[PDB]
Amino acid sequence: GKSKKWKEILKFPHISQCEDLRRTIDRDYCSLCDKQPIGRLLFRQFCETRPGLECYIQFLDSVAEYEVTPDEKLGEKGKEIMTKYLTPKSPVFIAQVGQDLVSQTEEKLLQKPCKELFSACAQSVHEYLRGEPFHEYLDSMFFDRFLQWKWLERQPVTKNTFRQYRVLGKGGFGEVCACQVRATGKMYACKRLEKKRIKKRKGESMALNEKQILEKVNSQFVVNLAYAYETKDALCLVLTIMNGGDLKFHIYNMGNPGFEEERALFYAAEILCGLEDLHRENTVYRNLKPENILLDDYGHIRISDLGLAVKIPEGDLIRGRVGTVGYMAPEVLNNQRYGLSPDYWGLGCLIYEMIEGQSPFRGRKEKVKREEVDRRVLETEEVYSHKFSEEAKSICKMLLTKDAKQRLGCQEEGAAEVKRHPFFRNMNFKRLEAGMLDPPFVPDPRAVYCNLDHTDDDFYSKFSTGSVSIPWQNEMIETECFKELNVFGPNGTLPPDLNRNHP
Ligand SMILES: Cc1[nH]c(/C=C2\C(=O)N=C3CC=C(C(=O)N[C@H](C)c4ccccc4)C=C32)c(C)c1C(=O)NC[C@@H](O)C1CCOCC1
Repeated sequence: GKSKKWKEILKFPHISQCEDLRRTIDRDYCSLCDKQPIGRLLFRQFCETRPGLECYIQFLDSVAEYEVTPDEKLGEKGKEIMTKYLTPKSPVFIAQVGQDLVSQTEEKLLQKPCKELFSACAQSVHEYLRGEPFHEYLDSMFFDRFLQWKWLERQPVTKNTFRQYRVLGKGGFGEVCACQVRATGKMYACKRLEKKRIKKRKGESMALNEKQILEKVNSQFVVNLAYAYETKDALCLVLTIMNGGDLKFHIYNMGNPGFEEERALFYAAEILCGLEDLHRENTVYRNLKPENILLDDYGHIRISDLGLAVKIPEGDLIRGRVGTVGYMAPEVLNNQRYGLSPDYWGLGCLIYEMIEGQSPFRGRKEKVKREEVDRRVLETEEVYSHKFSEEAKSICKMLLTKDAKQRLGCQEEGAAEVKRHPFFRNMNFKRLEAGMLDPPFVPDPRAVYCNLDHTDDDFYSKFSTGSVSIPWQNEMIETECFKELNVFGPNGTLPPDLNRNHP
């Protein structure tokens, strides 16, 4: 699906074009060698040349595999890492973790193993690469190549960059599309926001608020922002495409209604990880309802529709009676100053509704007024059935605690208090965050579930910021544009584009 001549659109600039990039990029090791996908790869590729550095990359890979190994096979995997990397006689031995560190970790294996047994060594290893190897990579052809990729990353994005397809739904301020990048062929989802409608309503602040929240979140379980460009007559937001339908459809149309507890467990775990990633940016979602939880092609879920989401200043609370009837926490209904607590209430609503096949305060076959629904939320205790295990009852009623001060996860411990709950006792969040747990339902690939003012000029300039860095680099990797273009000279020589001699 890559546009003919995509190798020209993504043609590397000559390294002489990136001098202004060199003198402005902050040389942070974590960002340049880990956070940014292409930087991580290029730094890993730099270590692939040195024999002394090669060993340290293989070890970190094996530690990553140890973290997600089943508990019954930790001692097995653990011993393998010792007799390969931590033995002084090995051909590929880690020398920078002092002998006074190898002898320590050799003891944790003399007892029941923990999945973080190698965290001390991995951090020691990183502190070594953080110094001499990193600064040598900065003066290497691979960091010059990184700059070339950054140069491309910053190129202007317009409509020309994309190839609009069918309308994949609509909302309250525009429609959705099936974006495709012509150069890479990766599918996306637009969120068109017609300029006429946003100016008339005076909601420019909410448009940028959403785009900036979507841009700062980098979760596997929340819709991510890849591009933000402006078209004549609209402001677009290019988001993760989700083709598996929403969770409301699967609860009520595919369901009993409702799911088996173990299946609801899986979706709850991923929704909780999404909420945790949002809360890292002290951002409250406030729109948690089954139809906003979408499924992708693999069966995993992401939180969508962040239009009612707000970034809370650390140490401050906010007001806002917003959301959907039936899914508003008590502190929200009372128009009080709250923080992240509404989201753990919503989680309770979602777990309950997934298991029971109806909302905890409104019967599926009940005809009630908005006001009676609200009274129940403030006054009535929800009742449970035999569909809920004792653990499921617990987490639900602790998340559905009316008082936001005693509500689960609303303490200073945050979402960690929720992952520790006996309801997730059989859930390994390390393996879930890594994508190694098979979803309970896989959508079929063929399935189909369904004016001239100048002050406005400044608002487009702050919004239409173009490509988002981490998603863009991931796009290049997924589509194998990186593997194909990231070619150097034969036998570790400089290719023409990285040789300052002849442009
Ligand atoms: C293709 C598709 N897109 C979407 C919507 C989204 C998606 O993917 N990612 C985001 C991110 C963020 C949002 C979001 O904020 N919306 C809010 C309310 C909004 C507010 C105001 C204006 C606009 C929107 C929505 C979406 C969905 C739910 C589906 C689906 O499941 N189709 C089933 C089946 O028909 C496909 C079709 C194609 O091929 C066969 C399988």
